[PDB]
Amino acid sequence: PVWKDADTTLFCASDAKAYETEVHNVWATHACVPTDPNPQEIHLENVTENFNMWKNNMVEQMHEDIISLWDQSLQPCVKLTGGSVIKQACPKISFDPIPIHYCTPAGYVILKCNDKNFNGTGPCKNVSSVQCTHGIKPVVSTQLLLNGSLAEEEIIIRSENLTNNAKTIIVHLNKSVEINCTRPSDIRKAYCEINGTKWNKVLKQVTEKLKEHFNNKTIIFQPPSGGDLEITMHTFNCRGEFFYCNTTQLFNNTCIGCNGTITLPCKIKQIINMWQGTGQAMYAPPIDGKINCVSNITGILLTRDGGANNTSNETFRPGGGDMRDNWRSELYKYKVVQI
Ligand SMILES: CCCNC(=O)N1CCC[C@H](C(=O)Nc2ccc(Cl)c(F)c2)C1
Ligand SMILES: *[C@@H]1O[C@H](CO)[C@@H](O)[C@H](O)[C@H]1NC(C)=O
Ligand SMILES: *[C@@H]1O[C@H](CO)[C@@H](O)[C@H](O)[C@H]1NC(C)=O
Ligand SMILES: *[C@@H]1O[C@H](CO)[C@@H](O)[C@H](O)[C@H]1NC(C)=O
Ligand SMILES: *[C@@H]1O[C@H](CO)[C@@H](O)[C@H](O)[C@H]1NC(C)=O
Ligand SMILES: *[C@@H]1O[C@H](CO)[C@@H](O)[C@H](O)[C@H]1NC(C)=O
Ligand SMILES: *[C@@H]1O[C@H](CO)[C@@H](O)[C@H](O)[C@H]1NC(C)=O
Ligand SMILES: *[C@@H]1O[C@H](CO)[C@@H](O)[C@H](O)[C@H]1NC(C)=O
Ligand SMILES: *[C@@H]1O[C@H](CO)[C@@H](O)[C@H](O)[C@H]1NC(C)=O
Ligand SMILES: *[C@@H]1O[C@H](CO)[C@@H](O)[C@H](O)[C@H]1NC(C)=O
Ligand SMILES: *[C@@H]1O[C@H](CO)[C@@H](O)[C@H](O)[C@H]1NC(C)=O
Repeated sequence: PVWKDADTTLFCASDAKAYETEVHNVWATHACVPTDPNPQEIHLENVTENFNMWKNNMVEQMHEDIISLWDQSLQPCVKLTGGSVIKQACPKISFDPIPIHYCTPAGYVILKCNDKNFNGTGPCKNVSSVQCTHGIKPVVSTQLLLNGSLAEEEIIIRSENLTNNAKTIIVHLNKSVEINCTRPSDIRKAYCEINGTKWNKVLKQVTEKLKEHFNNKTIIFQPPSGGDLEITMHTFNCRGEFFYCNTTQLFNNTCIGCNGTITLPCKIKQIINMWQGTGQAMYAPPIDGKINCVSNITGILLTRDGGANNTSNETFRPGGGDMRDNWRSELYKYKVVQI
């Protein structure tokens, strides 16, 4: 009387502090339950279970959770939706994401793949059962995945279908690389500092892996080929402020004096295209003084050029935009089943 694949409405849990005014804490205080006081992950002896991170309903559930979070929390000076414009108060908020656990209701469990080099689709030989996922931070980003978990063995390439150039590629790193972004005390001009030595080593490793998957062809990195600034720039939110950073220096191939510190030029933007697809939002100027965030680059989103089937190269560019891949990068090893 065991299990079968099934979709069901999950709930969430967290260590949200009831006394906090930080928006993730407020949201999870009234929309999640407390973290499981006694989590028990149970190994399944001699069991093989197949997974598919690209067809996982948990992704869509988390995505709508994060949309609701942002709709309740952020307050634009003016919002631009369709034919109208709605205008309100826009005070500065406290923004800092917290881990969110996802849990099944009665008669359901989460299966978890524990095979170290599991690429996201296919069988898994080391499977356990949990009641909740681990705490996942809902980090909204582009090009680079930040503050995520790490691949435990080798760098892993995740894709629905590597031969289709339209699908997104998720590179899951086995080594954090720090990105340290500050706006010092133009108020909107800022920058991000990255270790050149470490980054170029990791990028070399990503090229060796991509070569493994693409019949030993020459791997070339290129910047995005136009589009809105949210895709052409590494875009993220640091303590309420929307950073747009130029990553051209990260995706040149020459260091694939390139063992110093790379300094990426950034700008804090007040007017953004919402990742919700819902249009345009206008915020207030940034807080006075030093605005600083130190983050772990743990993943990379990549889109591969088409039309090079008859060439000796494959060229890749930082991608993103549809946030669901961000959640996929952390939900890949989980799946709901009905008991
Ligand atoms: C393949 C997916 C294509 N994507 C899109 O067409 N769009 C619409 C316009 C830009 C949108 C966006 O990423 N906005 C954004 C906002 C704040 C932060 Cl912090 C951030 F990281 C991102 C996403
Ligand atoms: C299976 O996963 C467990 C838990 O993550 C870990 O000890 C190891 O990777 C595997 N153990 C065995 C006995 O296969
Ligand atoms: C960054 O990565 C290190 C290990 O690579 C980890 O100990 C640290 O907690 C990470 N930072 C964040 C904010 O997750
Ligand atoms: C990370 O993965 C690469 C293979 O993708 C491997 O060569 C390297 O040794 C790994 N590093 C660590 C610290 O495990
Ligand atoms: C993951 O494994 C399956 C076969 O076991 C395959 O369909 C898929 O291409 C693999 N992923 C990668 C990145 O090779
Ligand atoms: C992958 O994509 C290519 C071209 O986009 C398509 O011809 C092929 O059938 C796809 N493979 C799978 C397994 O869906
Ligand atoms: C980040 O950079 C700023 C200035 O560039 C520096 O003051 C700060 O100590 C750095 N943080 C870390 C963790 O290295
Ligand atoms: C870069 O990382 C190396 C470790 O490989 C470290 O020794 C070095 O100090 C770092 N450089 C900078 C500028 O952070
Ligand atoms: C890639 O090259 C290595 C040696 O560099 C070779 O052993 C392997 O067969 C090649 N693989 C492909 C898919 O071309
Ligand atoms: C990023 O910087 C390069 C020069 O380093 C510049 O040519 C390019 O136009 C910049 N990207 C954008 C979107 O402005
Ligand atoms: C990543 O985590 C660190 C430590 O919790 C935090 O200071 C930083 O702002 C986070 N980065 C993002 C992009 O949220």
